[PDB]
Amino acid sequence: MILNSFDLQGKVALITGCDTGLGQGMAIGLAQAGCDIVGVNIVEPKDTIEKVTALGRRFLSLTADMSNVSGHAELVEKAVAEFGHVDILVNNAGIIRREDAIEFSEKNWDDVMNLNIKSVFFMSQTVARQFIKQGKGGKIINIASMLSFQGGIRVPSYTASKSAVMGVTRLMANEWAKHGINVNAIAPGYMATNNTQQLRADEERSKEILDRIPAGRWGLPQDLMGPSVFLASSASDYINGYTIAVDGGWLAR
Amino acid sequence: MILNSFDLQGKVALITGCDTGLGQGMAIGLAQAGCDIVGVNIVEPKDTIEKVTALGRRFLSLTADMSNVSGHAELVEKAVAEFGHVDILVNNAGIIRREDAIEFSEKNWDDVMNLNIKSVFFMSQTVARQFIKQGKGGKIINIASMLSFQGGIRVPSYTASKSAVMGVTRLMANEWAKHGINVNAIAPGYMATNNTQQLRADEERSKEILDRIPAGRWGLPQDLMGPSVFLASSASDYINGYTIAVDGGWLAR
Amino acid sequence: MILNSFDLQGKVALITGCDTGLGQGMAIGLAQAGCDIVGVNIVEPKDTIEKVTALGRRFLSLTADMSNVSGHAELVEKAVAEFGHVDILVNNAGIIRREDAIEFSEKNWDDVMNLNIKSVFFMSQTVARQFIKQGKGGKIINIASMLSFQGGIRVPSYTASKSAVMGVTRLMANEWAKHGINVNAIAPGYMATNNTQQLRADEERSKEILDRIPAGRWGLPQDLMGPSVFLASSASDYINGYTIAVDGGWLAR
Amino acid sequence: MILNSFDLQGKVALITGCDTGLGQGMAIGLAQAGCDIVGVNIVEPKDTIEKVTALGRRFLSLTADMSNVSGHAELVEKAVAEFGHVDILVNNAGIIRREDAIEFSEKNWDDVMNLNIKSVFFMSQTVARQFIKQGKGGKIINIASMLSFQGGIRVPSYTASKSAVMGVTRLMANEWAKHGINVNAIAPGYMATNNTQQLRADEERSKEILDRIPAGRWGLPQDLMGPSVFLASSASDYINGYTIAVDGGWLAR
Repeated sequence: MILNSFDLQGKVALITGCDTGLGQGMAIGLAQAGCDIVGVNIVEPKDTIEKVTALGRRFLSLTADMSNVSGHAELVEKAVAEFGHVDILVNNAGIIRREDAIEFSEKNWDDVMNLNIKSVFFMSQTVARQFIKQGKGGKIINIASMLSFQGGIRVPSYTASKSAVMGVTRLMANEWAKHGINVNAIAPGYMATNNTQQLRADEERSKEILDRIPAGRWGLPQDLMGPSVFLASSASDYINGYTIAVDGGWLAR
Repeated sequence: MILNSFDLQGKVALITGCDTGLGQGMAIGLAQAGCDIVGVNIVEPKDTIEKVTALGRRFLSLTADMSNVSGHAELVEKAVAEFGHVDILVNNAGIIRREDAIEFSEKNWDDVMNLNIKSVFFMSQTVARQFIKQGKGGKIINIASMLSFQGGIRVPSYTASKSAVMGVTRLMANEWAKHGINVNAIAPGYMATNNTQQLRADEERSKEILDRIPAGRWGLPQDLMGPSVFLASSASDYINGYTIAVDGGWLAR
Repeated sequence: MILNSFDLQGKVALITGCDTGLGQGMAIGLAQAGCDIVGVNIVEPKDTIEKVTALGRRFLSLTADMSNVSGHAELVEKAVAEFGHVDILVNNAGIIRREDAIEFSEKNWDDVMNLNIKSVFFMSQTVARQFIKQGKGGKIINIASMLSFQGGIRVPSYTASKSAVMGVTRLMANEWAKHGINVNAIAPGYMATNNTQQLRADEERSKEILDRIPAGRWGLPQDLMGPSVFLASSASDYINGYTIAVDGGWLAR
Repeated sequence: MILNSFDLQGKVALITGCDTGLGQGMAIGLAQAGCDIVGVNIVEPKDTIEKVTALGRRFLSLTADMSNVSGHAELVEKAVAEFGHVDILVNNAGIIRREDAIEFSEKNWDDVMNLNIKSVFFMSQTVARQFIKQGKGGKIINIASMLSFQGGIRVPSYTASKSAVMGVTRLMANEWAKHGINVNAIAPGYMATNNTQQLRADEERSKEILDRIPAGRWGLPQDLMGPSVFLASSASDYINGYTIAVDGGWLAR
């Protein structure tokens, strides 16, 4: 019965960057679907912990800098120690730096690439090793962007990193699908989170964007709950290496 | 609670081409999720009806040639009369004609285009009118192909029609998303149905294709149940105009 | 010496719809590169004839409705009787019909599809047969659109046809590369022609679109001269089945 | 007269990595079209220098590690001193590291990303600054890959970097089009160079890839001469932010 395929009871999901915004939404969604949650954040995600534990699920809160690739194994080991296994990885921890491309600093390049693509590859590798050890497959959900498809402006390292995310998602699937590992990505559209706060404070810019969203509204963290559960579940077993836009029709227009 | 967002109880899904293979799978999946089913087929979908009614769901079987666009309004009227509303359309009715491109007949062009793209647009229009009347949104799921992305050989009208499907899915979303109508597409990979019967019976070709599917297996009708329920449900509300490959990694490789 | 590769001395190019706008530009550019031209038009291309003749090149002006696929063989026969051979085809003849998708008529569907995709496939076939008879390969250049990539609004049959063009270009290359035939496409951006007459008049819409073209200007027929000569020449021999956007950065933004 | 638009007489082109294979091919093609050449290489490009000077063009041979981004400014300063201006940049310097994704080392990540994407961005930035100082626009040609579109296997940092190249090409076009700068990319297919030596030695794998190239042949450095001249010339002025596959139909199949 197909509805059972979406049920994540007994599963363990590790989500990086789930104190706020989109990551918090995905953590709560996965928990509502039955997952126990391992968070990796720079600060204790108090609100997310409250919401997850209110569902009767467990939350293991790890505090770490995801850009430090030497630390990833330890994060996964803690998760495996508590729950016995890790089944789902959501590589949501990311940053953005805005600066004219002609002036763009090496720091704004390195900081963004280090987190948005390098740490994503290496955390995926770390968790995939654990999936292979367990022998029961696994799910990796990367977070792409509209700037995986379009160039944008003033964010060269962001566009580079997010375009790279879409590419490496393909390669990871190619190599690991044979182990029952599904590596896919979600490309959120224009979502009303802290990352579009400047844009939305400008009435004229805000309307310019909104009028180009067919759905006629901004995305919210809630909009990623269903897509993330879907991609984390057996309901999407023959989807692999693919980026799904959750954009209210942005790319369609 | 997100699992409720996948639940299609109380919904009515109209699926064209559901006597066999992929269409049969999607109809059964939708029924398993709670949908009553309206079928449109050239012949009685006897097995599909048995399976749907075994779930305790209703099945209205309409017999018609989907290529006859003047007949669509009546099909939808009959669906609406029987159930009170139609909530989901799956445009699966399709054919393929194989012939060297240099020799390709006008018949093998027209027959494929009339069904695979023309009737898809006009049936979508017909149902969209009903969605707008009802005022509770709606879902359209078109069926794309790997040949929406790649050219293939000996099937010009199929490649044309399925590439067109991907495009027109975008435009339908652009115009109708404001009414809470989601128009998306599923692009199946190489699936174990009658359409690949000759390919799968040739062990050389078969192995050559399988070796380029990361999943290392053919797709099955059951692999479309989850994705179709997802795209027919509230769990995908902010996905619009988009084509999701269900291909075992084919496009990623 | 690489500049010799762009030289089309002694070539014969058949361009459909070259009385004005983009088709006129491409015909003139092909003529400047050394081509004699065969035009196929609904109205006599008087201006194009003058400009091609002024270069010292020959222009055979054929008059026909390109949607009539039964007439294609004759058109190529006429070209071969006059010039002895055909080396290059540009499938530029096309139309657009604007009407709300929910209201879209069968007429506005059929008229656009018959010309923009059906006649393109069948003319390509007809010329390909001639290329094969001659035994020295050939070039086909189809005309895609930004609406091969994006959905747009109020033009379902145009989006369908132009998306189909991009796809069928791939299949033609796959099947006919073995006959030494290159089949590629040009996707013009927003070009200043009769098509964008409404848009460019509307001052508010015009500014809104121009501000989203990185080049900051509308495209011109002149902008397709270089690209069409490139794709018609030996300088692009290892490009096949591919669509090249000539769009001032539209898709990049 | 359109053939004059391909002529690069009086132009200066800086090509990184042009001692062998594809980079050599593009340097020679640009020189054949009229360009004086500035090379940046690890080793002295003896054969390339001989071939460029034999055409009667100048070759300034600079020796540097392109990954050292602090060194870029001086490289461009020397080019500007020696020729008075730089008009064209080809970012060809790159590497590849093959290792199973599950074992992939940090070194094999960093070395590839540092050269293939980081240095490409910063060298582009460095030259763009000079294009702006000069006030006469400029051309940048980046080198993408089939692995900008597909995932491949055992080369996660290569796929990441080349996917990033395709993305950042879009952003560079968006931001720098206002300075009269075109930024585009060439995606070579499977080319017979050092980089495909092993593949082409193994006759089983060699044939099966060859069978999936519609052209029926490996690409060669000479295949990039025409497309690079085209993208370096006024003939491609309304092309910006776009990637052109030179792949014998690989992506089409």
